[PDB]
Amino acid sequence: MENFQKVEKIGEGTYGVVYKARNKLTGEVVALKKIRAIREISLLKELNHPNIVKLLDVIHTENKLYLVFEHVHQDLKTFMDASALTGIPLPLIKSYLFQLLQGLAFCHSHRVLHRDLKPQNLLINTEGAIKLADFGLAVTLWYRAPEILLGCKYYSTAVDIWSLGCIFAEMVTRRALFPGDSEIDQLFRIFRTLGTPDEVVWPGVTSMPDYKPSFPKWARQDFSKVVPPLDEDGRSLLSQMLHYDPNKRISAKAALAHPFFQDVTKPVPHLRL
Ligand SMILES: O=C(Nc1cc([C@@H]2CCCN2)[nH]n1)Nc1cccc2c1[C@@H]1CCCN1C2=O
Repeated sequence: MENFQKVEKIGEGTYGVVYKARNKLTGEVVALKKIRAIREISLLKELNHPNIVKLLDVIHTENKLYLVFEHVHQDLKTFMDASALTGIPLPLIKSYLFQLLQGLAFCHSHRVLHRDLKPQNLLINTEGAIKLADFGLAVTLWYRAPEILLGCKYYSTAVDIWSLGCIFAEMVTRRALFPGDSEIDQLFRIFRTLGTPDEVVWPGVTSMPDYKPSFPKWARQDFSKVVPPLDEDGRSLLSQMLHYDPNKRISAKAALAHPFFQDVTKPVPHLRL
């Protein structure tokens, strides 16, 4: 719209492109997302929390839709790329995970799923906060829960916990946990690490629409091999976020009281700009 001046492309989102823009009327720098609903989006406008990027305005004009969000200094993927030589320090990984769980517990209690969590849409500021973006709107497959890969259409909030498990693991080891390049390769990288699932660990799995009896049968690896050198409290919380069965996967509210968070603090990151 004519009230905005775009400075540059910030990035592509699930349902559209995002630009950094300045709003002439306010002089504020903003993140402007041009889409490709009205009601489902206006609801999101009222979803405010410290760990959720704020939806400022919705502009439905000339049969077009633009969502105006607060602009956040940097994204987590850029931050992880910049720290891959020394790795993000643990006190910071723990702070970020804890704040992420708070925003997810808040969205989840309002029945709002994220569905596409990834480092690119996790936003961090100079003060140590982190925020969920590209939310409640509803291609990298790396953070996709197995139930989506197996063609389940009525998935739950547990899909977000799984994606968050994957990110947590990546922040610790500085390597993507399951970097698949197609849906079947994605499923197989998961099975190769966590074991091919069966009716014992995941009741109803052989009944998923895309489940095939011909899937190879792989043994599960130990998590101590998967996430060195995460401590035992961290590994145990992680194994609970990565349970195959969505009904057994830990919820965000429950994970907030896990012993891994006993010593959380909110350190300030060292970020370049
Ligand atoms: O506020 C920001 N800040 C930034 C900054 C950056 C960049 C990307 C390269 C360097 N840092 N991405 N996002 N981003 C932002 C704000 C509101 C909504 C969204 C986003 C991101 C961009 C990708 C999809 N996202 C959204 O749906």
